[PDB]
Amino acid sequence: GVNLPARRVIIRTPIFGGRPLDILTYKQMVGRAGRKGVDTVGESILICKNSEKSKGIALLQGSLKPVRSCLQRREGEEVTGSMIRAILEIIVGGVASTSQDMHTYAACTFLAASMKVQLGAIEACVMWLLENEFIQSTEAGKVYHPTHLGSATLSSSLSPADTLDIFADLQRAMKGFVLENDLHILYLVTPMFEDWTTIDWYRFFCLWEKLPTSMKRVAELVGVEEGFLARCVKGKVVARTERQHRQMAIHKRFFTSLVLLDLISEVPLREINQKYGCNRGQIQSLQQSAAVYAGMITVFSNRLGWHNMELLLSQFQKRLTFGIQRELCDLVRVSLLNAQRARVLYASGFHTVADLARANIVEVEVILKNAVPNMRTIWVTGRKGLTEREAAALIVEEARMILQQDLV
Amino acid sequence: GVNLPARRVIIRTPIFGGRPLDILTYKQMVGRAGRKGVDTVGESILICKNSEKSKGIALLQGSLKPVRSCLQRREGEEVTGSMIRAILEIIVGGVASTSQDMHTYAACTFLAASMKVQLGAIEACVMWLLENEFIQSTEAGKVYHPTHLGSATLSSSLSPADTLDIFADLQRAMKGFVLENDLHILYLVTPMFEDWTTIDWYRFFCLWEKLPTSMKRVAELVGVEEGFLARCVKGKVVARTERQHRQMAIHKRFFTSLVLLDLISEVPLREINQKYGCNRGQIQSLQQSAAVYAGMITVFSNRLGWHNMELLLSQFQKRLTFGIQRELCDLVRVSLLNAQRARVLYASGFHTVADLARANIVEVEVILKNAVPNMRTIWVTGRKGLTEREAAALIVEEARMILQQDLV
Repeated sequence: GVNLPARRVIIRTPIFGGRPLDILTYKQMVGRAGRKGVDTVGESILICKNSEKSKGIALLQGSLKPVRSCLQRREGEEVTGSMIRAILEIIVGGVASTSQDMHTYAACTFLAASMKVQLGAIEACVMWLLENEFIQSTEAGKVYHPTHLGSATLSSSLSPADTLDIFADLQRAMKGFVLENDLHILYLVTPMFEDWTTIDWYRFFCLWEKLPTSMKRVAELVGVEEGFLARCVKGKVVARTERQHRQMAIHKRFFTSLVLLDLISEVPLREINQKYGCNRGQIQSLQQSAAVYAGMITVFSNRLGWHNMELLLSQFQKRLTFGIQRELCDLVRVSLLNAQRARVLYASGFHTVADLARANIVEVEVILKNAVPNMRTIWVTGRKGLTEREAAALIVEEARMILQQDLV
Repeated sequence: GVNLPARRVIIRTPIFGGRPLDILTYKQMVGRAGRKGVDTVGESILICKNSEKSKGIALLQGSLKPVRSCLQRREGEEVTGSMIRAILEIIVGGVASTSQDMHTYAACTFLAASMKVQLGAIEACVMWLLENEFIQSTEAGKVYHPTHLGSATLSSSLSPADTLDIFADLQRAMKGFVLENDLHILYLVTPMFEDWTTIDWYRFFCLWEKLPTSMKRVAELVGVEEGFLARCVKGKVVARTERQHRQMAIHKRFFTSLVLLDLISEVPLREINQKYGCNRGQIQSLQQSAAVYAGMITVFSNRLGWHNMELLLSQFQKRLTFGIQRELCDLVRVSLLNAQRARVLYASGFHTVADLARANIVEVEVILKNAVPNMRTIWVTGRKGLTEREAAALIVEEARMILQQDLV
């Protein structure tokens, strides 16, 4: 993640996560030994048990694997999502219009450069995009053009195998959308689960009893079922079939949307932790991936022309990223303001960036000095810590500059 | 309406609409005789049959009735909508806090000045509000405060008696809103019928067959009934009871929303006339009253805090006023552009007002000169007719001024 120099790098065991340590990770770990321009030498100690020792020596003497890219379809695969995405991007973008061009493109891949089957993989990917009509075939050979369902995947950056599920889910929402709360909007922008946390199903079912009626109404629409939650409480649930994989994913996705609903209502991370069991960094790493996904789904609906969906969803990318009520969404345009600092300026009465740009800097200082509880009390992710006087002056001047940029 | 002077005002019959002419109307008619500074005398001829001569004399010699206002509750009335609004509008505004103030306010009323029963009429209106939680009561006498439902009825200028149906309809929509098209929104912003036209029920039922499935899914939600339309086709239908009055109103309101949906999608008035039977001026007078009502429902939902409703509804006031697609809503900010002129500039490629301010005036001239089909070809409601060269120059300079005003 970050370059930190250290003199002594200790690795407590050659085994990580129940696996032997990856040589790439080990060389990244050990490569941080030695404080540049301060140490005479760097030191690393792999602490190793007598039973581990053969693995430990393998880490010291081993060297990185050659690169081999995902465009190789494995045994029993006729297509790969990276290749499908590749063929989509060139057809829908229009830079490869014909099968003669698609072979000419594929010869530029690192797969071709590594081989220097692929001519079959191209055709199999074309066939998948065609049968679902991400692309359409016209007679010249064949000339392939996108549909609206194709062009939307390229603009959204959504994976097209997921796009069939996203597309049908959004249509089924529009057939009957619960505007009564933001939970139905949230559910559609929740990511696929990807094990962002270990769900405590006995907590989740005991929340489901308390869950507001207008949120259980969403749950029945999206497909949650309280008998299956009780079956998760009763014991281990396993999915053998793609039907069962989809059935289970809905409940994990709904639990995620409840965490986000607390997150976009400024519920403190300590209270979310106590209520759902999540760690702070799990909630924040969920928050980033949901905010990214909320962007994709907006552009996807806009390209299709679901104008009433893009109105609702567009607010949520910013609103998820900071995790704020609807009113703070203006203030946060000042990058010095997080949800905490925006709420204290909003609480005082600086409801909008234009009013904040008018503000007397001494008043912003006194608001921050009082509301937050020298010594660089405030942290700004692009800076070292700031004093109240310095942060307030930079806030006002940044708000004015935003007006200057917005008017220009 | 607009003052037109004429030398002879001829009135073809003393009977209008099957009724004797109103003396206020007759004196408004005859008062237009005589072209100021041109005629020596004005003339009016009431043409009258031998059977009507007694009515003719009654109009000719009659004089206007004394004015008498609606705050007099009739026999069998506990309260009047005007008095309920009056008593609300002072309580929710805080200008009359207690019953001592409400009797003091009533003494300022033209009702009191005309009488110079009402002290009971105030209490009956207070009681109707209180029981519905438009307002709430506290121990001092009593001190009355508005609820959110009362403050919404004030701010939106809606009537209090209709608000209970608007409120419960909007709630029932939010329990399950069809975003699949703009019709479910249009059903909520369309006014009550008020005899804006006479429905051709055999025509309407033949449309109800063709009606798109996503527009019949709305219809089942709002409460339209395929059997009741057939019952209107079968023969005359009447309502003896309020439960029957609203049942008929739902179908009249749905028919109105279909006319608006065609208008909202720029279907020409001649094609709407052929399709629905409306006159041009019936659509345009519906259009203006639907654009007023769309504003009220936005403010009502905003005050209650139905933020997801106010997002959807707010666009429709401008769309209804002009009868435009979503993309023209920016261009239309130029008051010289109607839906027709906005469509020809949007077709040429001036999608947004900033590009219209950049446009070369000679290019806008050539676009108007070509796209519309000297002699003041173009009509501007605030002006006499304009030449292509003059209208185009005024459009570009108005677009620039709109930027100057928006930046300032």
